[PDB]
Amino acid sequence: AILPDLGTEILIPVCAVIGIAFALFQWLLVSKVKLEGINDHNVVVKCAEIQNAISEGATSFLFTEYKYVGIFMVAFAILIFLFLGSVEGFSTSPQACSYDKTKTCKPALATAIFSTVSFLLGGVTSLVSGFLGMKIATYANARTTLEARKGVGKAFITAFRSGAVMGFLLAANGLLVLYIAINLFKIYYGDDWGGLFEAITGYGLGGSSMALFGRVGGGIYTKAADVGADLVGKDDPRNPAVIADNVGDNVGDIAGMGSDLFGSYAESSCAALVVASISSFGLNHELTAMLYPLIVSSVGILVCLLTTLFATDFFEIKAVKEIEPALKKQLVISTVLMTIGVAVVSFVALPTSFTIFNFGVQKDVKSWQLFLCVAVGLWAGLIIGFVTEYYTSNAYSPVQDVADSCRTGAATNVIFGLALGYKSVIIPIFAIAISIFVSFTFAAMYGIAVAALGMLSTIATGLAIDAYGPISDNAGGIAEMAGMSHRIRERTDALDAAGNTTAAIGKGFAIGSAALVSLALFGAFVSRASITTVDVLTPKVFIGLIVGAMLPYWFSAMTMKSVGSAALKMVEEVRRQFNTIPGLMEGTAKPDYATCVKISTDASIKEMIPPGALVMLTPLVVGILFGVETLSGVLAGSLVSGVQIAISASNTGGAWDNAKKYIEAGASEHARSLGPKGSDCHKAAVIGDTIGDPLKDTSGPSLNILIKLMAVESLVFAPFFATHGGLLFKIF
Amino acid sequence: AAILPDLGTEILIPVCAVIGIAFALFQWLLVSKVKLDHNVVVKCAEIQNAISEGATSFLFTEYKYVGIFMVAFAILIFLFLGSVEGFSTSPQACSYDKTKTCKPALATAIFSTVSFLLGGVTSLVSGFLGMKIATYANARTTLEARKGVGKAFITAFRSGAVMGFLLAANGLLVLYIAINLFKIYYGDDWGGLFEAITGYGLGGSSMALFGRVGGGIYTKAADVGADLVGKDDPRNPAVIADNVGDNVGDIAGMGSDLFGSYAESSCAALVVASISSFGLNHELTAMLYPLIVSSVGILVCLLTTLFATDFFAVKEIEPALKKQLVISTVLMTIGVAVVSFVALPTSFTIFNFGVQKDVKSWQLFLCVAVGLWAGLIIGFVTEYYTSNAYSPVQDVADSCRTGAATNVIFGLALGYKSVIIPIFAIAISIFVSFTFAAMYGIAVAALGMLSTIATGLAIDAYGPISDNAGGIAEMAGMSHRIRERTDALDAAGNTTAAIGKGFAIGSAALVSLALFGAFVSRASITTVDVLTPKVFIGLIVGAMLPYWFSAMTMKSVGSAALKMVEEVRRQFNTIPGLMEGTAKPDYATCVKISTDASIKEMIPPGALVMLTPLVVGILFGVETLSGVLAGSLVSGVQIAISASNTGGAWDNAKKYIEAGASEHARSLGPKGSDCHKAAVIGDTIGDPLKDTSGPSLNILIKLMAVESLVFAPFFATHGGLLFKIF
Ligand SMILES: [Mg+2]
Ligand SMILES: [Mg+2]
Ligand SMILES: [Mg+2]
Ligand SMILES: [Mg+2]
Repeated sequence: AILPDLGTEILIPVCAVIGIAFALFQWLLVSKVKLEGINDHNVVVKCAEIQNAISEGATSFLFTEYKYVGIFMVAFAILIFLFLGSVEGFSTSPQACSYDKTKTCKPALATAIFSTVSFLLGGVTSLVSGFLGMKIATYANARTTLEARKGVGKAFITAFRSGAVMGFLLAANGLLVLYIAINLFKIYYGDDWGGLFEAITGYGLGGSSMALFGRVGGGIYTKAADVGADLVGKDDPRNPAVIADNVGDNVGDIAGMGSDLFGSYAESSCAALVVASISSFGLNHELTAMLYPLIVSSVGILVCLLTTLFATDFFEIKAVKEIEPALKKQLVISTVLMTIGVAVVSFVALPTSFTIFNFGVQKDVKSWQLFLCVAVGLWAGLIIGFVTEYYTSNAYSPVQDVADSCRTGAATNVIFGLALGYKSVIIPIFAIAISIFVSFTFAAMYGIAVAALGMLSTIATGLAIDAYGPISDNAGGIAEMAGMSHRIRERTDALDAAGNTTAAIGKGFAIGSAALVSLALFGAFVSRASITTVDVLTPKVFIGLIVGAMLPYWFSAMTMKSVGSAALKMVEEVRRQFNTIPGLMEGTAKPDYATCVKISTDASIKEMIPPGALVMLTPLVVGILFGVETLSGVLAGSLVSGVQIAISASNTGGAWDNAKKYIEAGASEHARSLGPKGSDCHKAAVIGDTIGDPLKDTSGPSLNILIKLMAVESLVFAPFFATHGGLLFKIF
Repeated sequence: AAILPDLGTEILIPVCAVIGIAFALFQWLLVSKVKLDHNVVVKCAEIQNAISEGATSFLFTEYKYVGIFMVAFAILIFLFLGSVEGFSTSPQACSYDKTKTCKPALATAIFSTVSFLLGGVTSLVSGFLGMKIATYANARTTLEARKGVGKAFITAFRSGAVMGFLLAANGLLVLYIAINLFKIYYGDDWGGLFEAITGYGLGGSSMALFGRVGGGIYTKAADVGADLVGKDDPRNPAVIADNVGDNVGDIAGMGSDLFGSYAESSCAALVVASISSFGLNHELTAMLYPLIVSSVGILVCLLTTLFATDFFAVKEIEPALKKQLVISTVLMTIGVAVVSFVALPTSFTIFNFGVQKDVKSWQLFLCVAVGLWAGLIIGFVTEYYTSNAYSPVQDVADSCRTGAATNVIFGLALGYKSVIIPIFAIAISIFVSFTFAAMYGIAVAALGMLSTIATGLAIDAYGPISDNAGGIAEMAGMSHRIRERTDALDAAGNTTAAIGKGFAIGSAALVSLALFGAFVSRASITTVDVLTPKVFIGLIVGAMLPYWFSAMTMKSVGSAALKMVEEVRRQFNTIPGLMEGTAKPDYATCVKISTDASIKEMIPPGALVMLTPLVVGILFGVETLSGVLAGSLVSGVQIAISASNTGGAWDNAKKYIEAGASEHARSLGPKGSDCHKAAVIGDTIGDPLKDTSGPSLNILIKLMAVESLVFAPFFATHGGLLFKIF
């Protein structure tokens, strides 16, 4: 191809620098809004004091998280090393390659180390970019609320700039760190590109492993705090739970999504390299083709930068009616730009033809067909988000049909909205099915991997809009609580409901991008374990498959009780707060926020530990006791039945949110029809909302790690399961 | 070569069937000796008359469609199985043995159709007669509460045992009769004999699509027609229309479903074994081993039934039902040991995907046994998760002291965790079955679960009767002593019929798979690769179908309950005398509008189940349909268990508070408390999941297979019409 081995390695890390640079420019412009148009004073001081308490509890949350993360990340690094060393008997003797039997590779010990290096790198990059994101989110929240004094547009812009910092840091870092890791490892591995990219494969697992904390644990917290909206018998800052939630608004949708998307990005990029490593590109050693996934991802930053400027600088917002589109336009602009962008990348850095591995054979693949495989992914993303919009927006028919149920009952609001989520799934599945059936065809599993990266090429703006959402729930709450001009409070609540419609898409975007990555890994694991058939007939698989299909249902049952309990742990903790501290319950003194967070945040991560086991140990148990053939069936069942629950769950929970937020909004005859702000309908809608609060933000999103992480886990430990397979079959 | 000879089998079978029949007649007869101060006895009669006007309005408004469909689909089955051989009359070499000659393929097509019609006609009959004992014996329970608990409960449980035996014998007898009228043609073509007999299974499962989806939507469209504005009061026609509903759903629906589950597992045994030792050689009493296992079931359950009629407080009642189960499980292990001894050779071969595989008859006996003891374990694992008695429902009651949001969250939690142990129970059954026999094992082990279907159905059919007994008391304004007696049965009925809901879904996954394997055995596929996208897109979209099919049964029953509140305004506002006091509401009409509404709401989910084989099987291959049939199984079984158990809890949590019979139940439980209101918002969310969206779900799994088994030659012959074009 046209772009040379230099060209890739001088391009990649420019575009990641440009990314990080962009981000720090945007941060600098949000710093320009110091905490003339001040009107009046003392509400500014009141904002400040709420914004502080946000960080008190935010920076609390993180340190209580890390208290387990270091413990976990070492414990596992050991564990990953032992299990990867033991295939070779920790031999220092160069093994003949597990692909081209003839030529000689490095020892699977020296990958046991190099896997355990990248595992730290990844788990640190997920960590850091989420820290930086938590840090900007807590910065911008009041500096938006404030800029709402000046007007809707001027606020939005200095809120979506903030959200952009998160996307571009997260994406750029994940690209940069990976890019470095490849070049530092390529030093030791030399020409053994197969062996090299089996060790990069840990980076995928590292970010995903972390994602388990950020999205399952932090999820269990965020909605513990939200569902910690409990009397008998006192929404005031004087309730620390209230401000524990506004912290959560940031956690479950910045760290939460960010970790999952970083996960979904990284572990897709590894499954794309491990097929191409044992394909044409990696066999011949054609850097700018191995690293095509990165060339794709690196243009993606460049593209998304440009498309971000349409909503930041060229066009600018006037009316609130224009706001929810401006977000959605971004999505189309990028999708559209990226198709042109990745049309060039395909042209300029792939050879016209090559072979792509699958199950022994080298498949022939013309390089336009790889363009179709990212494109199909690119555009299924755009589709699957919009199908979602429809099912989870008060704009469209079906959310309003739910709102009309809460007239008749609270039992009806919930019934109609269970049914809504259930019916949501159809288009996202068929959409996936098509993106598979295109992709499996053109390239093989490398196509499916490419296609998952396809969904995630746009991942800066994709994140930015997801990141914009919780900034505006804080901006909202910082106005409510600081008690501001009803003019301002309307301008925030505008950004709020727009972000609400937007962050349902966000969950959608992810639950498909998962299934695509959790499939990419799955076959890239089969391609490690050297399986070539998986008979649903042969009972070794089927029993594993039916049990695999059950695991999300079980896993869910944990994440459900987890949040339900820990919210009751929050209630008991506020009861304490009032009944120990003096001047709260009176009103002289405030509560201790930091402690509300900590005491609740542990009780979450504790509650996370069993779900986390079921994710992490299912492969180790199944893979040891029964073969890789049986773990194969498990990983398939977890996939098929799991993605269903994930969609239906977080769509029902978005639907009910916006049904309640619709009644509240009163922006139609019908909304007003149901919607006195505390009406009989509003009760049955808001009963519905809190049931959704978990489904939306804890149970459904957690699900897309159970699929993802089980796969990278197995991919990594495929050697170990191959070398010590059915121990329960060895004895019998 | 089998001890009990081919005469001895054929003479034994329909004795048992008729012996069950004769026991059911005897049991209906004894429930007639209960003849129906004053003005309360006529109150009860006034209700019992009105129950029958509603139920018999429903059934007749359903059969408006059942005939219309059965004939239309009969057209369709013949035309499709015909076109396989070009509607040819000239006999064709046997697919099971290339040497010998089989009958012409439209001989199967005609004969499939005959058996399809029989099976529908038996499902229809067994449900019709089942109603006509529930409707009859509901008040005769309430009245007999005037003679205590154990004298009411007996004359209730009998009424359900009648239907359980009537159903059991009828299905066995009609299959048996069909086999001999069919052998009459096929002769030595035992493969092509039992190829037609499987229509019976498709017949029985289609009438479950009417019974427990249409009748499903109705049963809990009425129950959730419990709605203000404005106002148990019989001047509201929905109040009674539900007492018909409590009957229809768990009599006609559980009848039809477990008749279906039975038929299609027995058919799936027959097909497999027709191309194995037994049916290659032509050894009847070894082929018909399924039917011998069944027929002893009747006899074992007849004995056990008498433990809860002749041979033995309100605290005593729930055990009465849980013994009825354990008894006939312990009996039937001996019962089937006998059947396996006296009707099986030392050793044999079973067809799995080409190879005639070594199987020794004791290994076959372990297959019914491992199936038998799954079906015992699985429903006890239910009980634990759906009973006010045990811990996890008592947790859900403590939820409603906090939120009504919390009641539902911790219920959605409940059912989700519910699944784990039943899934291992089903999986452990699978691994042991496939080992010992192969596909025959699974199919036998599914019959192992349904070997106790006589008494199994009795406890499922006692349930709703004793809801009507609790409500016939309430509406007839009876003695408070009497109300605390009938409502005692009601509550143990709520436990028991929740167990039977897990029993059925247990059975289902097993039989769905017995069929799946048999569909692969007919289609001649040696593999089903999860790698090949032909199957993967199948598999993922199979997992999607139940979520779709739920969304429909859900919003069906949702708006259908709101159509029932619409119709109750019309009766109050058009009839002279109602709203005042003069004239009671027309019950026949309040069922009519609601029933059509339900069966019209049914028709699109009833379509999703029915076309999907056809569209997949035609457009794409039997490869793809193999994919789709494995996804819908593994996924839909989870959603099936999650629903009915999530619902079964919230009901029993409400019914715990209402009961108030322990200090903790008093703790939450003023009979309209802050808690009780949250607990009941639970129940009315659980009503569709209880008796509509979860129990229909198992017919999506079941019927998609039998339909696919029957049309598998047509799908091979004119298969991937899209793969073929490119
Ligand atoms: Mg909020
Ligand atoms: Mg909320
Ligand atoms: Mg009732
Ligand atoms: Mg009910």
